[PDB]
Amino acid sequence: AERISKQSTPFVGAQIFIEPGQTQEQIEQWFKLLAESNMTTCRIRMFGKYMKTPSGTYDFTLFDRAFKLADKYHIKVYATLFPDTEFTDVGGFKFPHSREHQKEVEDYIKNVVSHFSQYKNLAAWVLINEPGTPNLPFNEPFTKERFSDWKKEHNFSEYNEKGYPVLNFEKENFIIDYHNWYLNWLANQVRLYDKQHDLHVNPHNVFKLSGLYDFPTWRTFLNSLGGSAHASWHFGYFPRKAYTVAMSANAELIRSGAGELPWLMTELQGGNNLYSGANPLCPTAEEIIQWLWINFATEAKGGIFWSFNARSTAAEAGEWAMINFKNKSSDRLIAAATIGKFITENVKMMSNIKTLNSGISILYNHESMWVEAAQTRGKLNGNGRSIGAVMCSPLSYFEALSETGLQANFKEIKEFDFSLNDYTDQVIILSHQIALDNKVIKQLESFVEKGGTLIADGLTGYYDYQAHSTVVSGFALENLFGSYPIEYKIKENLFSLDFEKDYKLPAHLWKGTIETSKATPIMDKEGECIACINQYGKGKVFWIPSPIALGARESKDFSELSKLTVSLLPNKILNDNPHFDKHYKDVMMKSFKSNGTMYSLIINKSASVQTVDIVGGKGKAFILFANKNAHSTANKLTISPEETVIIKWKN
Amino acid sequence: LFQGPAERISKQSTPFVGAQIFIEPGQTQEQIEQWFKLLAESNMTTCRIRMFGKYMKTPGTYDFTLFDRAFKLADKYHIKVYATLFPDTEFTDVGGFKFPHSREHQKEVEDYIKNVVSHFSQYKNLAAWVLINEPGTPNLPFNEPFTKERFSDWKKEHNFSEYNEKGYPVLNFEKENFIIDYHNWYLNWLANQVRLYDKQHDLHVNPHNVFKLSGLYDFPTWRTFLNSLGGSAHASWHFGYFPRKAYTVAMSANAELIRSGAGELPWLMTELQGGNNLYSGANPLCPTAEEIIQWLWINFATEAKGGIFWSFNARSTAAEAGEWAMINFKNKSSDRLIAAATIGKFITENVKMMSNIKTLNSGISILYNHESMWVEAAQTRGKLNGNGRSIGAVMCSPLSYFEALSETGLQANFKEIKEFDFSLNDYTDQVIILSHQIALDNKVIKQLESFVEKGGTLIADGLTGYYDYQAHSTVVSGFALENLFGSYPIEYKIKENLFSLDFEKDNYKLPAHLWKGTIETSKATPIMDKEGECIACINQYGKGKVFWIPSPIALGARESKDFSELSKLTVSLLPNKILNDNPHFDKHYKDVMMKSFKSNGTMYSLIINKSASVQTVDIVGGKGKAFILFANKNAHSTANKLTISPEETVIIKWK
Amino acid sequence: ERISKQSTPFVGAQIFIEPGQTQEQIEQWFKLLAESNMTTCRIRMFGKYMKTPSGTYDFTLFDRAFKLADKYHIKVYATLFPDTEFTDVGGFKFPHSREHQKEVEDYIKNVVSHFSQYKNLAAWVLINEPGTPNLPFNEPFTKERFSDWKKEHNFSEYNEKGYPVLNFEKENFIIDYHNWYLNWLANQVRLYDKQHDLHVNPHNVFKLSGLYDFPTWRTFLNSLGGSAHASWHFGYFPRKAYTVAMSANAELIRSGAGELPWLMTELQGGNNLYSGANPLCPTAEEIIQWLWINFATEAKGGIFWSFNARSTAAEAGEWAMINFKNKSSDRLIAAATIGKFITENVKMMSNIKTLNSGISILYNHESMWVEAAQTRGKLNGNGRSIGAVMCSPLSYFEALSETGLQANFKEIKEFDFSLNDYTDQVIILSHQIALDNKVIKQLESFVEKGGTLIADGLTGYYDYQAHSTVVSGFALENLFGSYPIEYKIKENLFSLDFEKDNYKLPAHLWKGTIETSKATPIMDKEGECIACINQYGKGKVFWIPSPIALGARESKDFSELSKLTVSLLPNKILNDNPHFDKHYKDVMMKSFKSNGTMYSLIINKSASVQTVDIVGGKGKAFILFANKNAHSTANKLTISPEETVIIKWKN
Ligand SMILES: *[C@H]1[C@H]([NH3+])[C@H](CO)[C@@H](O)[C@H](O)[C@@H]1O
Ligand SMILES: *[C@H]1[C@H]([NH3+])[C@H](CO)[C@@H](O)[C@H](O)[C@@H]1O
Ligand SMILES: *[C@H]1[C@H]([NH3+])[C@H](CO)[C@@H](O)[C@H](O)[C@@H]1O
Ligand SMILES: [Cl-]
Ligand SMILES: [Cl-]
Ligand SMILES: [Cl-]
Repeated sequence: AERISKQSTPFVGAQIFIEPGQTQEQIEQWFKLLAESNMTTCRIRMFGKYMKTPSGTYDFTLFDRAFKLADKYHIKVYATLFPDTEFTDVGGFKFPHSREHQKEVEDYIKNVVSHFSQYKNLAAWVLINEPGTPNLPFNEPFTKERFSDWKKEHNFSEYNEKGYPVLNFEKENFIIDYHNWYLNWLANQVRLYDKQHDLHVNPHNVFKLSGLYDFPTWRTFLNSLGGSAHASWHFGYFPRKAYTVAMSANAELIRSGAGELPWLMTELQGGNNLYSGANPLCPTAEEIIQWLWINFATEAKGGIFWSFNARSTAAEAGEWAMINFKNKSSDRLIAAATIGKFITENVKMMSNIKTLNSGISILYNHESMWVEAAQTRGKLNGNGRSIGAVMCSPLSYFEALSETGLQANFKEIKEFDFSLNDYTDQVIILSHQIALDNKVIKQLESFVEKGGTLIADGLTGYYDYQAHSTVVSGFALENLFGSYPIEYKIKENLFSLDFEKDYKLPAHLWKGTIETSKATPIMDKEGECIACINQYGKGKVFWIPSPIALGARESKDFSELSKLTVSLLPNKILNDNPHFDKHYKDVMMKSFKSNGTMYSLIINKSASVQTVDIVGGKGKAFILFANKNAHSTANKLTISPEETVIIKWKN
Repeated sequence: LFQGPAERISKQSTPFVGAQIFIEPGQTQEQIEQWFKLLAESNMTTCRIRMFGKYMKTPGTYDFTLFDRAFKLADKYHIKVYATLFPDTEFTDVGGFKFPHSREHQKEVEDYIKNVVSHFSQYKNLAAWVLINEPGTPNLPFNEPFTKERFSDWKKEHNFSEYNEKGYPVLNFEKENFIIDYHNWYLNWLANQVRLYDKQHDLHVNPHNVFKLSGLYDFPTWRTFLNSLGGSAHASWHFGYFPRKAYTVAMSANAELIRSGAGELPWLMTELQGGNNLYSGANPLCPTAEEIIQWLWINFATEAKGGIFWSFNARSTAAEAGEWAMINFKNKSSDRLIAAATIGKFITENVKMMSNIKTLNSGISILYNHESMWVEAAQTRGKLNGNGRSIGAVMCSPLSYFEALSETGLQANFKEIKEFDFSLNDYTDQVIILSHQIALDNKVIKQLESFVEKGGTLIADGLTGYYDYQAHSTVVSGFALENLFGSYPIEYKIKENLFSLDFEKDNYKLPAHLWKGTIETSKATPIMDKEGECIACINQYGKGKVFWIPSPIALGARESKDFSELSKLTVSLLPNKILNDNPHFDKHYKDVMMKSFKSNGTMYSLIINKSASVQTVDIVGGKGKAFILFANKNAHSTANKLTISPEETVIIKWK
Repeated sequence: ERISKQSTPFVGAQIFIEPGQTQEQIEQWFKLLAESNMTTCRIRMFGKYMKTPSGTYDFTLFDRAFKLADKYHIKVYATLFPDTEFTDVGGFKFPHSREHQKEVEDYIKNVVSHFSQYKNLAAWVLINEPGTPNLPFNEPFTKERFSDWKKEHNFSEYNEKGYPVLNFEKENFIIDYHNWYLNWLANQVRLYDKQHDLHVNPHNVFKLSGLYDFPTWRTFLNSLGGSAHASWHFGYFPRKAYTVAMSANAELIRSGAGELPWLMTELQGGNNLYSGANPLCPTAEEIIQWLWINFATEAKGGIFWSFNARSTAAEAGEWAMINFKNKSSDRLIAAATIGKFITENVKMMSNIKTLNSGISILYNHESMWVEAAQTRGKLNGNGRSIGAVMCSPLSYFEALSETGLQANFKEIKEFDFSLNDYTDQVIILSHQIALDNKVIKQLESFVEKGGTLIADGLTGYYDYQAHSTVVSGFALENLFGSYPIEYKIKENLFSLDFEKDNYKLPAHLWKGTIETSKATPIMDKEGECIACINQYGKGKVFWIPSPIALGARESKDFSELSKLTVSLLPNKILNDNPHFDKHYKDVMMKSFKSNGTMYSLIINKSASVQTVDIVGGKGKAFILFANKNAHSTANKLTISPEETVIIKWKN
């Protein structure tokens, strides 16, 4: 069996939806067109329901038929373990209902892995479709008992070391461990019967569910990390014109979770929402090209569209499909096929992509999300006093950097390597990460001391991991920030921070004021201290405790956040990295390397032709890919609305 | 002419204006008599009385005194009585329970019916038993043991497979099919209970909120045990899909829907809004005098044998205290009772005309089906965002065609598909509109094929035929309507709530809602858009034609608040016979309606102006010269050009 | 000291005591509290922070605070707060069970026996914020109480005339239950301490007044308190009208107090981060506005929640008057100027008596209870929603404030109907939809003896059993000399245009038409009778059954309601009371006396400097207090935006 690696040739693929009632002739027609569309790979939901016989035997006929047709057309198969469940359960159950249900899942895995492991075109086992749920079944006896046991095996005090009352977030910490346990158990079950094939899983809705996911632990039992990134389900924090930024951030978040493992996008939106989806659309041909290039530029080893063909009955009947109702190519399949073709014509380049890390890392942590949920009491008013602000804030910095043509990592804090001796020319952005503990503050102190630049806005560091505010009891970040908070004063959803001898930064909801000791104060036109720069060892801290990233989001203008961030970056980042000479609204660029050669991905999401002046790095623009005849004069790229451009930098 | 001295309602009965007389303890003889006196002097012949079990129960005997007093005063003033069976229930239960709570409760209802029917059947002024007030509820009591057991029994008596004949997974809509049968069962049982003690009087029932609850109602089965079909059509409860200026269209569609359900049975509007919402109602108003006249004429023009207003007098305590009443707090006439009285007077002065009304059927039938509503509910997961991806699109779509036709002065039927007669040999000059009827089975497609083959015109827009009755999409597995449509769907692509379909020829633009459908023609003639995609087709099929446009253009007209393009398109697809034989407008008129009817050979037209300004409407088609028989604001006509004032109702007699 | 109507008013603040705080921080709070001219603190006596493992009480944490309060001559309001979940911010309102009642008995024994011994104990607060909309009917203690209460009451389903009735068993039980538990808490405290003032702080009074029988509470209290938080309680008002909100809240508590002194136990001292329904940070200007409105309305104190902040989870670092360095915000500096003013004007400030104009705006429990039943709990902010029966009188109150006229705001049972003369007294019953025969007789007596009655909206539509006499035989026909004909629903906003071409009154939702017998009809331009004046004995009735107060609210314009009301007032009120020569949008004035000397409080909440012409009473304006250099020429006051002015009337 071929094992996926960081050197694998990336593929374009699609879900092949198999259910009873389909004919041999239609299934073969799908695989034939899939092969002719320069797609190498399919994914198949191995429905327990469509293998169970009245007598309790497994009948594999329906899936044998699909596997054999895949083999005939040289299509490899991601096989999703999907035990028997209600027809109306679109996504699948996330945990066993009971010990008896766990034994049924054991029996399902034994039967399905023993049989289908024998196919030479099996590429991977997907352990579970879309692990993680917002609504965890605490009512079910399996989960209820696990939670009880877990609580008794942990020693939690109602008071901290200094004697203050604490929250311990038992539920949230259990949920991490519970996901870790069940996925690890699924991996172990598959490994009883098959030690040959890649294990894969697709975390989903990552801007909401990242607080469920311990990706470092998952690396211990996976061969690749996947992802669902559906424009109609997962990008609600963005307008459609910014699904570029959404896909880029989703790619960076999975990339970070993957660490040393290769990653691929297991599930992308391939077609139309009729009745399904939260933010329904039909992806344009242009969007299909944009999403594949963003993922490959971000080291994805694959892009699998849900779906090639449609479900026939009830939920998503005739929805999501890349083929039309005559089983011929939509403009979406035609577009995906040009990327498959491009890969086969540029194998060495496409097989060795490494994202050009600017040195900027935007960090989020589970605990800021958990404290936000407790403090907002689950309010959904889309603002700082609602669930989502601790993710929308870093996503806004990410967007501002994208509109500057700068790559940024998007990482959980435990995925950042704090063990290096030098962080010269490395930048951490902590945007409204409202919960930081002593351990992480010490890591941040080390990082800055050794040359790191730390940018902190919003209520970053207001609470610890027990929702205790050191801002009240004795500020844990006083040392690093060389300053102390004075007040937060709530304002409108959108106000202006007007710096002395003007920046006018858009700010959201709260004005923070500080007192500097070691730091240099920055004053506003009202004579209040609203920010500071602390020189700490070899590094610097910029602290502005008003939410200026959420301000940029609220004002729908990232230009001031771009200019401010650029002015704080070490010169080395601006000299070594291709970026825009200025901020461009609704334009993104990210750069990658493949065997020594540097490339740039440019996408224009504005309503008009843009001329983007690319500066930094070395080389002359050669246009390798452009779906609307983009042209460059020196390093000035003229790019049409919705166009995707790959520049190869020659020399 | 054997089972009763009781007058039995017929399609030949003289229509009446009437009102609820609300009877509760605490009222005096003097006030009740004053109500019946004024009711009689307002040219009303009929009242309806809720026979509250609560106000007859003694510390277990029945005391009938409170209702005897009302029946005797009704009799004294020659007022006939619709008596509503309303068993004992909480004072706070405004509308009444819809089903027994338990086997023990069913026995209490049996005892209630025995006592009340045995006693009040003896009054010579009893016109009808209303079996239940407003059968049907959105929120069915599945948690109560009587319903839970009935559902369990019904499930064990039905054999459902999880797969169809081709092997595909299916939904079976057990809940929805049970609910139809459960309503059928309980109403039939109520009819049987009444018939144990009285075989002389008309059985009546008033289905309500029909644009939402039609999926609960099997009117063909109800005909089996009713003598007349009723209806509640309240401007404050039932017309949420319409602005107030289109309550004319709402009432006309509600009348057509009940008319269709009635079939051979006479029908009447059991419950119309007679007065003011204080705290009650979803879309509160006080009907204008003009609105009262509009609603009575729309119903009579649509073959109603009665209009009964809720209410003559008001409830006194809590819910709807001093609300809904046609009389003011001094028990004298509001402008609403004075207006209703002019229609009562008109009827007594034109008995033969008013007793024999038959709606002039244009030949256009707008069809809805239970199953499109049920599949919509499952697919939209009960979303209430008032659009294609919400509950109500499958009804708002046909209602939009209906509105477009009303603004063209054309009658259209509004019928459940099982109420349409598919058994005829000729459908020349007949038109079916299937607007966003997303669920169609093989049986109905065969009926539609027969209909078109024999000369029928089929107009289909939106996602009509996307699913079958098991929510299986033949669009995915093998399109069941390919033969009839002479074409095949290619894609739906979601767009904004309002977009334009830009036709390749003639620079022609249709408002469309939410989804753009593209097709491939085989036998049909393709119609292309400016982007070179096929968006519609005309299939010639035997003697008939099919127009198919799988974008929602009716919902597009609704979203744009403009039915003028939908009017022009529909008119251009009608057989010439419909335009030549039927009075209609020479063009589309925004916020004007006309419907025509016949009575013993003579043709009439009803015209209502709901616009802000005086309109001159050019009436064309049929034969005759306009004579203005009824006009509440001095309408005048020159030849067949009618000048009609805002909120005016006009009846033209064609000489 | 025992509090009296002659006590010197104080400024004070909550001192929030929890484990983890140091001696040094607590002392620093009391030191700054003393230096801020604050004499009083309030301390939550958390049962949780006195319970030891063994069930003994350890008082150490509160001893430390009491002793530091004593050292700085700070008196203490001690709040009885039994053991409860850390997450319970406001405290439980009733015992959970008979066993929990015994724990509360033991808590009171231990805490009152111990802390009664401190010489700086000013008051026991029996319970923090009595009243909850949602009573725990599920819990056995409340379930049994309701069962017992129901068996002790005989309710008939019909009235005397035979009509069906509602009896509001739940609402009547809830009044009696609050009466019972507070009385029981008072009796428990009195078992161990007969020396100290008993106090309680009713809250959210514009919503919870239907829970509160203040006349009964007088029997076991020495003072009535109040929570009046801008972020929780003033939802019916924009921020620019929090002056009117505080004035109405002060009047409502003052009325409940009767002969008892009252003080505002809980005012907003600082910032909402995540807490509050209508979040803000009070301005310095707002702090001064609220203290003066309360003192002008006879308050013996203003206690801010809070001096210092909670440290963990709910309201962590929120509400505090001190900043995170434990120094003065502009809010503490502002509060300190009022403390200083009091020490420099002891005799004036100790003897304040509100100058009663003679205008009383009456609300009743029963209008609120019938509204809840008729609106079925709808929250659409209009006549068909919960809150109209309170927003309506609050709108008259606002119109009178913008005329510079004091008005009482009273529950109908708090109005003295037993006098022989009501010459030059005015009652406004605005949309008080429920009136019984007893109250109609009191209103007949009041008008007969010279009273002026103003009734708008659906006043008197129902009786106390939600039976409408408008339908069965109008109970107010005699007093009104007229009969309702119809209500007709209209738009949210329409105009009642009087035929005499004077008044064009904004009206909300319903147009009422009437038939006059004894009364003089007032016709509108459409030829309908919309109002009347009835001469009844020596008094007059103005009846307009359209909601013109809710009309003024909906139009955000109280000017026509002001002019109409002024034209109906007895001459004596206009001659004897300082008021404005005309209506001033977003300006308030209320007047008070201290011994013989008359004063006026003027606040400008408009965006611009106003010149207000004060007329009525006697004297020349001398500016005693002004925080933005107000000046007067004769009796014309020039007052800046957000400025508070006290005028002393010299002669
Ligand atoms: C992912 C995605 N959610 C599809 C479209 O909603 C769904 O049908 C499948 O269950 C995939 O897991
Ligand atoms: C019909 C209608 N719902 C009336 C107004 O709400 C009501 O009083 C009656 O109970 C009928 O339900
Ligand atoms: C009063 C007020 N509700 C405070 C602020 O929300 C709260 O912390 C206190 O518990 C008091 O209830
Ligand atoms: Cl899958
Ligand atoms: Cl009835
Ligand atoms: Cl307290």
